[PDB]
Amino acid sequence: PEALERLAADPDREVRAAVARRL
Amino acid sequence: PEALERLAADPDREVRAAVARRL
Amino acid sequence: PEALERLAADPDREVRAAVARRL
Amino acid sequence: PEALERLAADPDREVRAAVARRL
Amino acid sequence: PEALERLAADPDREVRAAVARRL
Amino acid sequence: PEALERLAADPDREVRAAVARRL
Amino acid sequence: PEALERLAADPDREVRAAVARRL
Amino acid sequence: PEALERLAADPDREVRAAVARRL
Amino acid sequence: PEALERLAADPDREVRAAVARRL
Amino acid sequence: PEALERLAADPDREVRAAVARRL
Amino acid sequence: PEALERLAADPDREVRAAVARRL
Amino acid sequence: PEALERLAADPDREVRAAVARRL
Amino acid sequence: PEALERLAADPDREVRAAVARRL
Amino acid sequence: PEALERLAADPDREVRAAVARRL
Amino acid sequence: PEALERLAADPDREVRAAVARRL
Amino acid sequence: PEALERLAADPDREVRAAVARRL
Amino acid sequence: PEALERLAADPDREVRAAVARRL
Amino acid sequence: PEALERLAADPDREVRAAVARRL
Amino acid sequence: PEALERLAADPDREVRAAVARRL
Amino acid sequence: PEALERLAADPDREVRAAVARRL
Amino acid sequence: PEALERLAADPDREVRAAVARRL
Amino acid sequence: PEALERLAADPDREVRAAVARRL
Amino acid sequence: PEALERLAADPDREVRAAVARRL
Amino acid sequence: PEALERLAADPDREVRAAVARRL
Amino acid sequence: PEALERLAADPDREVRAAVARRL
Amino acid sequence: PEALERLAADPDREVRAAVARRL
Amino acid sequence: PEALERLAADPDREVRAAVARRL
Amino acid sequence: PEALERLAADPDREVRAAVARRL
Amino acid sequence: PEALERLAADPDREVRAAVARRL
Amino acid sequence: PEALERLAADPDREVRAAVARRL
Amino acid sequence: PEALERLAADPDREVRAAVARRL
Amino acid sequence: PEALERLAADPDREVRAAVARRL
Amino acid sequence: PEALERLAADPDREVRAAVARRL
Amino acid sequence: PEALERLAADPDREVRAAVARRL
Amino acid sequence: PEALERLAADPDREVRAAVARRL
Amino acid sequence: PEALERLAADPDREVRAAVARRL
Amino acid sequence: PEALERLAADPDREVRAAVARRL
Amino acid sequence: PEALERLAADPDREVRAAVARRL
Amino acid sequence: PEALERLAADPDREVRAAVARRL
Amino acid sequence: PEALERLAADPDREVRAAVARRL
Amino acid sequence: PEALERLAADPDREVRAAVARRL
Amino acid sequence: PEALERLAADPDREVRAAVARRL
Amino acid sequence: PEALERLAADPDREVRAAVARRL
Amino acid sequence: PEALERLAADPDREVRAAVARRL
Amino acid sequence: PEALERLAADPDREVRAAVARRL
Amino acid sequence: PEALERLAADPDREVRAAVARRL
Amino acid sequence: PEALERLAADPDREVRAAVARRL
Amino acid sequence: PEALERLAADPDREVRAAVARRL
Amino acid sequence: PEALERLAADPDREVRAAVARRL
Amino acid sequence: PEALERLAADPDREVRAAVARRL
Amino acid sequence: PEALERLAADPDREVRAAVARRL
Amino acid sequence: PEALERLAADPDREVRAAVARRL
Repeated sequence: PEALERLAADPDREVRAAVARRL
Repeated sequence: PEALERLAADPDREVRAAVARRL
Repeated sequence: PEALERLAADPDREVRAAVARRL
Repeated sequence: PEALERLAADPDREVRAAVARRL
Repeated sequence: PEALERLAADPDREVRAAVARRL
Repeated sequence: PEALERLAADPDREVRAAVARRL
Repeated sequence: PEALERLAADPDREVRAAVARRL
Repeated sequence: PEALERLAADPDREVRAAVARRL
Repeated sequence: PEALERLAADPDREVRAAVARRL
Repeated sequence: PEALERLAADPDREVRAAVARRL
Repeated sequence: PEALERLAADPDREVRAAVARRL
Repeated sequence: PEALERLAADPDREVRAAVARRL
Repeated sequence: PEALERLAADPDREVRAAVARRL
Repeated sequence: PEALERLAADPDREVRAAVARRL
Repeated sequence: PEALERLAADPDREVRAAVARRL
Repeated sequence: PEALERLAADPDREVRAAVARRL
Repeated sequence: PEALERLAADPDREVRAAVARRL
Repeated sequence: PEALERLAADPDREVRAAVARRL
Repeated sequence: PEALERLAADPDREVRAAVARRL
Repeated sequence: PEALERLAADPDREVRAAVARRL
Repeated sequence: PEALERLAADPDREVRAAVARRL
Repeated sequence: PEALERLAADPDREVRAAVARRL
Repeated sequence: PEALERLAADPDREVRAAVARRL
Repeated sequence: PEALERLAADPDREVRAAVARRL
Repeated sequence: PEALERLAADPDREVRAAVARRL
Repeated sequence: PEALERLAADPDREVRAAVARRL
Repeated sequence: PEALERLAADPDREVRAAVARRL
Repeated sequence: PEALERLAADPDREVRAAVARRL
Repeated sequence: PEALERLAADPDREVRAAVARRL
Repeated sequence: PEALERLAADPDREVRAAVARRL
Repeated sequence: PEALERLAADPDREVRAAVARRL
Repeated sequence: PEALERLAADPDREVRAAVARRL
Repeated sequence: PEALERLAADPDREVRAAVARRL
Repeated sequence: PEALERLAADPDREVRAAVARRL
Repeated sequence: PEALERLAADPDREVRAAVARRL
Repeated sequence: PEALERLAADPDREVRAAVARRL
Repeated sequence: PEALERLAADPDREVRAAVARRL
Repeated sequence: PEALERLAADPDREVRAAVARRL
Repeated sequence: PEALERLAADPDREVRAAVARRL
Repeated sequence: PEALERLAADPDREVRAAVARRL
Repeated sequence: PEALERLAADPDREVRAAVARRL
Repeated sequence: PEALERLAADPDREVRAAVARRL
Repeated sequence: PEALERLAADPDREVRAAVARRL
Repeated sequence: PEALERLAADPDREVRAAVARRL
Repeated sequence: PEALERLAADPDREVRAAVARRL
Repeated sequence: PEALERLAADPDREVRAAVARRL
Repeated sequence: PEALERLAADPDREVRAAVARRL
Repeated sequence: PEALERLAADPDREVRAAVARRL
Repeated sequence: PEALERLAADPDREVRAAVARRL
Repeated sequence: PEALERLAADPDREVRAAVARRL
Repeated sequence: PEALERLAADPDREVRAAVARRL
Repeated sequence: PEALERLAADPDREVRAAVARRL
C-alpha cells in the first residue's frame, strides 16, 4: 500500500532501516 | 485488515519496525 | 477472532511486536 | 478452546507474546 | 486432557508460554 | 501413562515446560 | 520398561526434562 | 519504486547501510 | 541389554539425559 | 543502478563498508 | 562386541553420552 | 579390523566419542 | 566494475577490510 | 585481479588480516 | 600464490595469525 | 608447505597458538 | 608431523594450551 | 599419543586445564 | 585412561574444576 | 565412576560448584 | 544419586546455588 | 524432589535467588 | 507449586526480584 | 496469578523494576 | 493489564524507566 | 497508548531518556 | 509521532543525546 | 528529517557527539 | 550529507573525535 | 573523503588519535 | 595511504601509540 | 612496512609498548 | 622478525613487560 | 625462543612478573 | 619448562605471586 | 607439582595469599 | 589436598581471608 | 568441610567477614 | 547452616555487615 | 528468615545500613 | 515487608539514606 | 509507596539528597 | 510526581544539587 | 520542565554548577 | 536551549567552568 | 557555537583551563 | 581551530599546561 | 603542529612538564 | 622527535622528571 | 635510547628516582 | 640493563629506595 | 638478582624499608 511511504518519513532509525530492508 | 494501519501510527519503535517488516 | 484486536491495544511492546508479526 | 482468551488477559509479557504468535 | 488447564494457571512464566505455544 | 501427571506437579520449571510442550 | 519411572523421580532437572520429552 | 532514492539521501547511517545492503 | 540400567545410575547428568532420550 | 556510485562517495564509514560488501 | 561395555565405564562424560546414544 | 579397539583406548575424548558413534 | 578500485584507495580502515573480504 | 597485491602492501593491520583471510 | 610467503614475514601479529589460520 | 615450520619458530605467542590450532 | 612435539615443549602458556586443545 | 601425559605433568595451570578438558 | 585420576588429585583449582566438568 | 564422590568432598569451592553442575 | 543431598548441606554459597540450579 | 523446599528456607540470598530462578 | 508465594513474602530484595522475573 | 499485583506494591525498587520488566 | 498505569505514576525513577522500556 | 506522552513530561531524566529510546 | 520533536527541545542533555541516537 | 540539523547546532557536547555517531 | 563537514569544524574535541570515528 | 586529512592536521590530541584509529 | 606516515612523525604520544596499534 | 622499525626507535615509552604489543 | 630481540634489550620497563606479554 | 630466559634474569620486577604470567 | 622453578626462588614478591597465580 | 607446597611455606604474605587463591 | 588446612592455621590475616574465600 | 566452622571462630575480623561472604 | 546465626551475634561490625549482605 | 529482623534492631549503624541495602 | 518502615523512622542518617536508596 | 514523601520532609540533608537521587 | 518541586525549594545545597542532577 | 530555569537563578554555586552539567 | 548562554555570563567561577566543560 | 570564544577571553583561570580541556 | 594558538600565548600557567595536555 | 615546540621553550615549569608528559 | 633531547638538558627538575617518566 | 644513561648521571635526586622507576 | 647496578651504588637515599622498589 | 642482598645491608633506613616491602 501507501503506508510504506508513511513509514518512509517516520522519524525513527530502526523503522526506516527495516523499511529499506523491504524497500 | 485495517488494524495494520493502526499499528502504523503506534508510538512505539519495535511495533513499527515489525510493521515495516510485514508492511 | 477479535482477540487480536484486543492484543492490538495491549500496552506492551513485545505483544504488539508479535502482533505485527502476525498482523 | 476458550482457555486462549484466559491467556489473552494473563498479566505476563511472554505469555501474551506467544499468544499473539498463535493468536 | 484437562491437565493443560491446570498448566493454564501454573504461576510460572515459561510454563504458560509453552502452554500458549500448544494452546 | 499417568506418569505425565506426576510430571505435571513436579516443582521444576523446565520439567513442566517440556510437559506443556508434550501436554 | 519401568526404568523410565525411576527416571521420573531422578532429582535432576535435565533428566526429567528429557523424560517429559519422551514421557 | 523511487522511495529508495529518498532513502539514499536520508541523513541516517543505519538507513543508508541497509539501503546499500539492498542497493 | 542390561548395560542401559548401569547407565541409569551413572552419576552424570548428560549420560542420564541421553539415557532418557533413549529410555 | 547508478545510486550505488552515489553510495560510493557517501562520507560515511558503514555505508561504504556495506557498499564494498555488495560492490 | 564387548568393547562397548568398556566404553560403559569410561570415566568421560561425552563418551558415555554417545554410548547411551547407541546403547 | 582391530584398529577400532586401539581407538577404544585412545586417551582423547572426541576420538572415543566418534568411536562410540560407530561402536 | 571499477568502483571497487575506488574503494581500494578509500582512506578508511573498515572499507578496505571489507574490500579485501571481497577482493 | 592484481588489486589484492596492492592490498598486500597496504600499511594497515586489519586490511592485511582480511587479505590473509582470503590470501 | 607467493604473496602468502610475503605475508609470512610481515612484521605484524594479526597478519601472521590469520596466515597460520590459512597456512 | 614448509612455511608452517617457519611459523613454528616465529617468536610470537598468537602466531604459534594459531599454528597449534592448525598444527 | 613431529612439529607438534616441538610445540609440546614451547615455553609459552597459550601455545601449549592450544596444543592440548589439539593434542 | 603419549604426549598428552607429558602435558599431564606440565607445571602450568591452563595447560593442564585444557588437558582435563580433553582428558 | 587413569590419567584423569591423576588429574583428580592435582593440587590446582582450575584443573579439578575442568575435571569435574568432564568427570 | 566413584571419582565424582571424591570430588564431592574436595575442600574447594569451584570444584564442588562444577560438581553440582554435573551432579 | 544421593550425593546431591550431601551437596544440599555443603556450607558453601556457590555450591548450593548451583545445586538449586540443578535441584 | 522435596529438597527444593529445603532450599526454599535456606537462610542464604543467592541460594533462594537461584531457587526462584528454578521455582 | 505454592512455594513461590512463600518466596513472594521473603524479606529479601534479590529473591523477590527473581520471583518477579519468573512471576 | 494475582501475586504480581502484590509485587506491584512491594516497597522495593528492584522488585517493581523487574515487575515492570514483566508487567 | 491496567497495573502498568499504576506503575506509570509510581514515584520511583527506576520503576518508570523500566516502564518506558516496556511502555 | 497515550501513557507514553505522560512519560514524555515526567520530570525525570532517566525516564525521558528511556522514552526517547522507545520514542 | 511528533513527540520526538518535543523531545528535541527538552532542556536535558541525556534526553537529547538519546534523541540523536534515535534521530 | 531535518530535526537532525537542529541537533547539529545544539550547544551541547554529548548531543553533537551522538549526532556525529549517527551523522 | 554535508552536515558532517559542519561537524568537521565544530570547535569541540569529542565532536570531532566521533567525527573521525565515522569519518 | 578528504575531510580525514583535515582531521589529520587538527591541533587536538584525541582527534588525531581517533584518526589513527581509523587511518 | 601515505597519511599514516605523516602520523608516524606527529609529535604527540597518543597519536603515535594508536599508529603503532594500527602500524 | 618499515615504518614499524622507525617506531621501534621512537624515544617514547607508550609508543614502543604498543609496538611490542604488535611486534 | 628480529626487532623483538632489539626490544628485548630496550632499557625500559614497560617495553620489556609488553615484550614478555608477547614473548 | 630462548629470549624468554633472558627475560627470566632481567633485573626488573614487572618484566619477570609478566614472564611468570607467560612462563 | 624448569624456568618456573627458577622463578619459584626469585627473591621478589610480585614474581612469586604471579608464579603462584600460574603454579 | 610439589612446588606449590614450597610456595605454601614461603615467608611472604602475598605469595601465600595467591597460593590460597589457587590452593 | 590437606595443604589448605595448613593454610587454615597460617598466622596471617590475608592468607586466611583468601582461604575463607576458597574455604 | 568442617574447616569453615573453625574459620567461624577465628578471632580475626577479615577472616570472619570473608566467612560470612561465603557462609 | 546454623553457623550464620552464630555470625549474627558476633560482636564485630564488619562481620554482621557482611552477614546482612548475605542475610 | 527472621534473623534479618534481629538485624533490624542491631544497635549498629553499618549493620542496619547493609540491612536496608537488602531490606 | 513492613520492616522497611521501621527503618524509615530509625534515628540514624546513613540508615535512612540507604532506605531512600531502596525506598 | 507514600513513605518516600515522609522521606521528603525528613530534616536530614543526606536523606533528602538520596531522595532527590531517586525522586 | 510533584514532590520534586518541593525538593526544588528545599533550603539545602546538596538537595537542590542532586535535584538539578535529576531535573 | 521549566523547573530547570528556576534552578538557573538559584543563588547557589553548586546548584548552578550541576545545572550547567545538565544544561 | 538559550539558558546555557545565561550561564555563560553567570558571575561565578565553577558555573562557567562546568559550562566550558559542556560548551 | 561561538560562545566558546567568549569563554576564550573570560578573565578567569579555571574557565580557560576547562576551555583548553575542550578546545 | 586557531583559538588554541590564542591559548598558546595566554599568560597563565594552568591554561598553557592544559594546552600542552591537548597540544 | 609546531606549537608544541613553542611550548618547548615556554619559560614556565608546569607547561614544559605537561609538554614532556605529551612529548 | 628530537625535542625530547632538548628537554633532556632543560635546567629544571620537574621537566627532566617527567622526561624520565617518558624517557 | 642512550639519553636514559645521561639521565643516569644527572646530579638531581628526583630525576634519578624517576629513572630508577623506569630503569 | 646494567645501569640499575650503577643506580645500586648511587649515594642518594631516594634513588636506592626506588631501586629497591624495582629491584 | 643478588643486588637485593646488597640492598639488604645498605646502611640506610628507607632503603631497607622498601627492601622489606619487596623482600
